[PDB]
Amino acid sequence: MKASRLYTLVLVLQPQRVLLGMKKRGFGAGRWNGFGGKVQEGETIEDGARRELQEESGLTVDALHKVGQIVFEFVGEPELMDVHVFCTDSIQGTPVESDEMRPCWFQLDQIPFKDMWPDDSYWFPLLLQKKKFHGYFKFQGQDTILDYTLREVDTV
Ligand SMILES: Nc1[nH]c(=O)nc2c1ncn2[C@H]1C[C@H](O)[C@@H](COP(=O)(O)OP(=O)(O)OP(=O)(O)O)O1
Ligand code: NA
Ligand code: NA
Ligand code: NA
Repeated sequence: MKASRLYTLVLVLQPQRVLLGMKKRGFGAGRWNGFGGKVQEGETIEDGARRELQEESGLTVDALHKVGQIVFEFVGEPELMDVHVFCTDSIQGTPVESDEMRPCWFQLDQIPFKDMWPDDSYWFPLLLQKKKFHGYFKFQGQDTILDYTLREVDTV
């Protein structure tokens, strides 16, 4: 198999809205995503998720709930991205725009799927139904899925 690198992804999901961040600069600018990044040496995955949420958005949370895991493979990249997906409904501060990321709330009947990673159209709906999931997606570039698997699970 390939080697994998650990990443986190955090969805701030409230009863009627979700907070996403727009990538502001460079290639892939204009895409909305949850918050997250690479797990660092020595921290648990959940603590890495909390850290990235705070570094990227300004928000803190006491805890997160793990809701899924998704492996991404990109043609021409030998390393897989192993993305651990968390939610929370409970926040206590305001999101902050940076030079790299603009946060915005979306109502849950206005989820901006066409401007999100294409895989989100498949797994986001499960997250909204309080389901847990495991997924895998192989991409050619940023837009085209060549192969994928997705399964609801009882335990992540
Ligand atoms: N296909 C996809 N679908 C999705 O919903 N999120 C994806 C995705 N592919 C990547 N991501 C998320 C995972 C993770 O939160 C982020 C990628 O991590 P980054 O490159 O942002 O890591 P870092 O912030 O550690 O890197 P730097 O800021 O460049 O140091 O994008
Ligand atoms: Na980051
Ligand atoms: Na990082
Ligand atoms: Na990031």
